[PDB]
Amino acid sequence: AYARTLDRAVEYLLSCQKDEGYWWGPLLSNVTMEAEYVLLCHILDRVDRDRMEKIRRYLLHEQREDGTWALYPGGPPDLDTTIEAYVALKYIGMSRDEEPMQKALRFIQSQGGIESSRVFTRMWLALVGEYPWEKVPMVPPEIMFLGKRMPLNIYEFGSWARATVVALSIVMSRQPVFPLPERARVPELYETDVPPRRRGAKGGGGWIFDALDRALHGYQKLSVHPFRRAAEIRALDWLLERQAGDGSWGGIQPPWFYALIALKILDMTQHPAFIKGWEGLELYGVELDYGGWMFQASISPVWDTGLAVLALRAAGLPADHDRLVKAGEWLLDRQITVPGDWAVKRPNLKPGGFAFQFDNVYYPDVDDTAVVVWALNTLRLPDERRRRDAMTKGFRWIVGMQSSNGGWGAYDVDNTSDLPNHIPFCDFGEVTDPPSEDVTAHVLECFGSFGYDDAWKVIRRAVEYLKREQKPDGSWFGRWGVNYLYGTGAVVSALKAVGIDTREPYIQKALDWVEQHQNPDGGWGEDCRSYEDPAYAGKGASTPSQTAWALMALIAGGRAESEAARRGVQYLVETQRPDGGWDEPYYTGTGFPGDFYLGYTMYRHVFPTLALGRYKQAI
Amino acid sequence: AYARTLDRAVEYLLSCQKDEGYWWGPLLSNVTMEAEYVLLCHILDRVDRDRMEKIRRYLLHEQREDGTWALYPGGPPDLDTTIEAYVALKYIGMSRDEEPMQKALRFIQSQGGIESSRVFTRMWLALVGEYPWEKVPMVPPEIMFLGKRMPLNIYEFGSWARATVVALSIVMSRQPVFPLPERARVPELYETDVPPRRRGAKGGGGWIFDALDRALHGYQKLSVHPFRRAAEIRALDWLLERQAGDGSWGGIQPPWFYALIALKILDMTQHPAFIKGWEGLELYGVELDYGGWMFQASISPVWDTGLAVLALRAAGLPADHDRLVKAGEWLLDRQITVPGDWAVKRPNLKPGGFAFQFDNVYYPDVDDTAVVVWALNTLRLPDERRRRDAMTKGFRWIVGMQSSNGGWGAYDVDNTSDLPNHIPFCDFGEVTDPPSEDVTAHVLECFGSFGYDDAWKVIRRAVEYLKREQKPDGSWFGRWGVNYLYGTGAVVSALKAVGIDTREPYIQKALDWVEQHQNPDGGWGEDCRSYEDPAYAGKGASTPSQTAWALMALIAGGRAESEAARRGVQYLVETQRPDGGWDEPYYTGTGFPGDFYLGYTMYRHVFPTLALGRYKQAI
Ligand SMILES: C=CCN(C)CCCCCCOc1ccc(C(=O)c2ccc(Br)cc2)c(F)c1
Ligand SMILES: C=CCN(C)CCCCCCOc1ccc(C(=O)c2ccc(Br)cc2)c(F)c1
Ligand SMILES: CCCCCCCCOCCOCCOCCOCCO
Ligand SMILES: CCCCCCCCOCCOCCOCCOCCO
Repeated sequence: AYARTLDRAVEYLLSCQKDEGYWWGPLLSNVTMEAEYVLLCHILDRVDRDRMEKIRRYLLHEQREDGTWALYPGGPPDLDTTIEAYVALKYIGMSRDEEPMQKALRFIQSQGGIESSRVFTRMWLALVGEYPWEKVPMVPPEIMFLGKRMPLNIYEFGSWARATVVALSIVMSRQPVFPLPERARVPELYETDVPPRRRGAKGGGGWIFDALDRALHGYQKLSVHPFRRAAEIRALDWLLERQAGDGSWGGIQPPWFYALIALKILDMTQHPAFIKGWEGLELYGVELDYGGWMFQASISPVWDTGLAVLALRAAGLPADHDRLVKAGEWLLDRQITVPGDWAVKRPNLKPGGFAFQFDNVYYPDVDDTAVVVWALNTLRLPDERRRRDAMTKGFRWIVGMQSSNGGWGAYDVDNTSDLPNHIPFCDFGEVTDPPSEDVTAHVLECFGSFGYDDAWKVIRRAVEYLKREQKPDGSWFGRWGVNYLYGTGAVVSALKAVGIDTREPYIQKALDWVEQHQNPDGGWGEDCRSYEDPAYAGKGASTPSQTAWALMALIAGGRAESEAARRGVQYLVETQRPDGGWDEPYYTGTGFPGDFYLGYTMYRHVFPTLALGRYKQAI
Repeated sequence: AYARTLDRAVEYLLSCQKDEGYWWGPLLSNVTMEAEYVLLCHILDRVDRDRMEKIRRYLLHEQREDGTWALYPGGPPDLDTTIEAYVALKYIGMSRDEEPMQKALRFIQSQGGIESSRVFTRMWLALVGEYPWEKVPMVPPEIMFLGKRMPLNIYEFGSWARATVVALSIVMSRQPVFPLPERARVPELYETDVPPRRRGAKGGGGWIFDALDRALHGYQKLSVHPFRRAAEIRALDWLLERQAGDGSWGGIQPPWFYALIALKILDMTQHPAFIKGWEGLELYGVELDYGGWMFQASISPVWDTGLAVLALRAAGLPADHDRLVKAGEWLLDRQITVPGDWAVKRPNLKPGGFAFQFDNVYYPDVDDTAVVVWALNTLRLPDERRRRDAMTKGFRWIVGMQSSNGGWGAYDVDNTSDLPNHIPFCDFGEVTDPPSEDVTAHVLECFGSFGYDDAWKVIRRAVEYLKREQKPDGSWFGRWGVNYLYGTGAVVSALKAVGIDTREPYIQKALDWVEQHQNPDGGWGEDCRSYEDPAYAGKGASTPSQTAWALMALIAGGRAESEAARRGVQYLVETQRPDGGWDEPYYTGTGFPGDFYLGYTMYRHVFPTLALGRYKQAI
């Protein structure tokens, strides 16, 4: 039955594999990457008329009928995203008259205007002179002086937040202004009567910070700020020490962009670091077939290659398949062997993790390290010395990274401080990196491959953590993937692998939940709204990936030979394309709950395969 | 008569001009650059059989009958240069047996062996494990803590010294060892009965540092060195901050190589600085036509382009010559507009100097700045705006560099501390950058063209400086060019340009000295020995450059219509090659009096033209 689905899915995946032997699907986010790029180019005085044209095509193409832009496809209009897209276009050429510019302008107005957008948006606008700097939460160079164990030192923030904060402290330190030509000034972003509805600090504002901010803004005004020259040079130095191999910082868009702005502020355009940073940008860009161009928020090669392998194996290919080997060898050269920023909490831990992207040695993550190691543990390579070797370093590093509660975070250990969540500046997404159910589940499944189990103290501490986190309805939240369908699938699949008894009550209470959310069309789906309003948990249009996820939670808990189970397999079988692929016009990836969503291009192909591979196993 | 000669020299130079519009002659030094590269490659584990071949044919081709290598051509065998070339070869393939390995080994031994070589040589050997680290002068990371105004802080050393010291402090901090395979171990460098005759610190040993070093080597042995981790990172960051545009450090070989070694030590072979630093190396290499390969100690494009222009103008071509304009435009894009290290003594000085090489913004020198500005002054470029403007910026940067005595140094102001000259480590060449007669003369000659006479207090302070420095026999020492013939030509040619009276006594006492040293063959020549033993001042085989120098001192002081004057012009007119060029198998350039000599390829072509250009003027 489904067997021709598996055969077609396989050959397809294999067609996607690059030569070097890895898979790499583009990462989808939202138009702010491109809009901010347009502005970075203006700031760095490096505008390419031809590029802008491809950009403008994309920006419009992405705009909706109502004239707004959202975070995920089919999502509510977003103010920040639309403001930034609006200014981006008006600068590229569009006149505030044109139908498209018209619609958006009226939406931005209906919302209270520029005064209702996040810090980043008002800050970007501050940079081109269309918004007062005095009204932007202040982050000072001096933060560089807080020691390792101090409230708010840069190591209390999550990896991604950290590097951005440092880059910005230099920029906010000088509060520079790169004027836009009159042609693109956007005063009209203020023309509204609607009351400005401002978003506050992610975790609630303490009148303390509010005051501290006001304090910092006045201080900024003095004629002399002692040791500030130093604070800066401490930041710049922190920056130059980490710049990734591809010229980026952390392999993510934000700190990368800010770090480049920062060197321009510091008159260092002709310094190796600035040059590598500038030209490394091109690797993240993507030429869209319909004429546009988009910039990736980050890149997922290692991650794609990792899942790719596991799916093709669970799906059937021999552990020594000449094509799967190209991948194994490739993954081995990827392992990171030097102290990262994680070393600050675990100095006697031996380097051995992996990154999400190509070259990013200072920021390996537990999620990637686990999937890559586990994946290797399923292949038979030529240099069995290295495979054995690599797997252990990664493994010992994963265990070394386990946080206090028994679960794993993404980049750091016990990055659970609650302090950063209240600063005025922090009003967008997560800012700390605490342990999550999904990353933890992926670790356990990994250990479980090697056979470790409920008997080992490390694994019990974890399962205790998962048991305590389980939601009332027996579902598990999905931190890096949308959402409860993602998390529950991950946990139940893991708990099954670490020997736990699939019959337990809390486990059953979970599968019931999964069978209970199947759409009429057989498959499962969960809309990104499930982070905002609970009435959406497990509800949403069916997707090949989210179906595949619910399928694993069932196949894992024994219910493989079920109705909902066989009904779901039908969905994947029916909806597959003639080439073996799958379509998925929705986002199933999560950047930050409620604020940033991602589209993982390979999920639609890999997971359906991995689920079908495991179904063909239960038989 | 001479006109056909000049006419040909002019067209020859014009044929050497690269496309972009600049001239660039290879810089010749000695085989240590290549021998050290071979070792750098071993250390960094990046050996290319094919290069080692070219490097071997080259080292061999440079060895002499007696089986030794010298600093300059026709110079006395050099122990350091030979030891290093010996080890280089033995590593590439040569067996201690073969004729070359034999003759050199004998020389080496007859000198006391490895124990008689400079610090660098014993240090390089220490790095591959053929010499104890404990016996090498120690320079610690901690030197990084001495403040701006403290005995021995890194800013008391000259630009070139400084960067090397920083790079090394990190290396000496770890005292790493990269073992050579048994095949190349060189124990035989110790097998000698001759008493090891060690060279001491440049200015002299103080029993203090002699103690303090033992001090350090002792502290080096402890189990704990507080704040050293941070002393190191200071040196690391210091380096990351100043890395040149081409990935080098200071555009010179020493700090560049040591900085790379230092990064490797710190597992930073995955970092942007090191990558760019490593691939930058190819630009300095040179493919030799006989199948050899040599690495330049530094590169002189700006410098060549500068004189090139001045010679072609003094010779005749229109100040608006479409060919010189390509050069003018090029030189304008070269001007450095950011605070260098010189800013540490002159914070309110506006950047406007130029560098010796292509991209080296942190280290512009007065010599280049002066020649480039002046040469531009003799042109008419299509952008009288930028031309007028740069000259002014550079002018001021020159003016603001004028040291305490009125005379300029190369890279820094009053870099006259006498302290560094006594450290055990400093036993090779200069280590500070005090003002010299030649740089000062080139500055004066620059102002001169604008129209600035002896009225201006600026000028006078300088001329006072020169007058006081003049040697007993009316000659002027040559710091960056060999030697008294160089200096004296520079001075007298300058004093003439700043309005001074060519008839004065001290001036005449100079020209007489010129006339008095003319070699019978009509020209002038000065051997590099004139730095070691006074007998050679103004003595040595006649060269096209040195002749042209003595010719300017004469044309300047009125004696253009003289015997020695027309006799010298005869020499150039004749010795000139059929293509228009000139040959010059000797070095006329000075790296460090007595220790490091350079061969400026373009000197043989540019100066004879410039001297003939000025003779065709006095008529
Ligand atoms: C799925 C499994 C693999 N997993 C371990 C890696 C995937 C997560 C990393 C990719 C996301 O990268 C980011 C991250 C953030 C941002 C911010 O906007 C941000 C927001 C706030 C701040 Br403060 C700074 C930047 C961004 F733009 C991109
Ligand atoms: C005439 C034109 C203008 N003039 C100012 C520029 C020409 C001089 C710069 C070119 C030479 O550069 C150097 C310099 C040094 C060294 C050292 O060996 C050295 C030895 C000891 C130490 Br401690 C450090 C480096 C070197 F190898 C090369
Ligand atoms: C430079 C001192 C050598 C000691 C290195 C151990 C550093 C441990 O890492 C601490 C955490 O900071 C993250 C470092 O990654 C940055 C690279 O810095 C370069 C060499 O340390
Ligand atoms: C990085 C803080 C910005 C203040 C720097 C201006 C300091 C003036 O220079 C002092 C002398 O140090 C030499 C600097 O050249 C090195 C580059 O460092 C990067 C930016 O200054």
